Amino acid sequence: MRIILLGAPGAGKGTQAQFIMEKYGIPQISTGDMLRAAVKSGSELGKQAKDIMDAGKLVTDELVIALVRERICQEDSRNGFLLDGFPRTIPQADAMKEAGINVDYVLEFDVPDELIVDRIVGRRVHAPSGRVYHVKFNPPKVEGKDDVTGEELTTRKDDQEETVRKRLVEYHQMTAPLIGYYSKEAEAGNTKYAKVDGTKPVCEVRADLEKILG
Ligand SMILES: Nc1ncnc2c1ncn2[C@@H]1O[C@H](COP(=O)(O)OP(=O)(O)OP(=O)(O)OP(=O)(O)OP(=O)(O)OC[C@H]2O[C@@H](n3cnc4c(N)ncnc43)[C@H](O)[C@@H]2O)[C@@H](O)[C@H]1O
Repeated sequence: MRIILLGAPGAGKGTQAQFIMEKYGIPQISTGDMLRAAVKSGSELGKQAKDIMDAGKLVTDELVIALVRERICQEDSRNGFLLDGFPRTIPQADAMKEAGINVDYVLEFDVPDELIVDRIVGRRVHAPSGRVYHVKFNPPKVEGKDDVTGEELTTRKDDQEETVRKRLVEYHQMTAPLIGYYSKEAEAGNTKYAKVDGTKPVCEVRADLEKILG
């Protein structure tokens, strides 16, 4: 019902987020989507993240805490949710604690650092639809084209390999301690942890998730 997806950038969280959404009918709350949408439409609550997402840095904890707080207040609460990209720092995890939001599962998408850069530099997306591709690991039917609309695919500005390394460094510094954060909470019986082998093909990763959830 209420689960958190953890993992290094490019571990595959967003890909498996689409599957968990359809299989179990819980909404996907992705801070990356909401910010990129707020920037695209110039929405006051998020448009400020433009220059710093393109730089590969993290958004101020307060700005995403409020956007998540506003997004969770929209949905019907027992529909559940599927957090993808949040929490990303210890203060963001403490915000959910203070706000009385307990989770049922934490799913860790473990992937070696040696795959991270290649997964992200090879990523292409269809921005209007959110569809995600990889040149090698999950390619479109036609090169550079979107499978549904035929429009020329795009590469996100922060998917430049240099910005990726800035992101991978910042992930190890600010976001990786959430693995020990929520593993301690699982050991306290406040949630249920689960590590997932993110190196498998997407077919098997989606199978491993099915066995963990239901
Ligand atoms: N909470 C927050 N607090 C502060 N700032 C925030 C924030 N949230 C967002 N931001 C801001 O904006 C940016 C972060 O961007 P964000 O939108 O949060 O991350 P992505 O950029 O969405 O990165 P994940 O880190 O989400 O990658 P992914 O795990 O979803 O895997 P994916 O399926 O795409 O896969 C990677 C590529 O994977 C390929 N692939 C997928 N699965 C496999 C597989 N199984 N085998 C081989 N290749 C695979 C995928 O198809 C694709 O090609 C933040 O860094 C900051 O700038």
